[PDB]
Amino acid sequence: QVYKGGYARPIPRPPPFVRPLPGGPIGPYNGCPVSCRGISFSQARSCCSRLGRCCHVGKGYSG
Repeated sequence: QVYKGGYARPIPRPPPFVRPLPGGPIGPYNGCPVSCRGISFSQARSCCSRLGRCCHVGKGYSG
């Protein structure tokens, strides 16, 4: 059929892009205690960049 750029509304100009709203999973603080205890070295490193938690894990000589 022919192209109709005005169904009912004359010159129906569409709106521009709009800022969406991400929800995310519920209960994000369920695997990263502030004490940084009970987690692997790589696990603690991951939470530091994920929520700024456990960023100074490990200090001084060990073993």
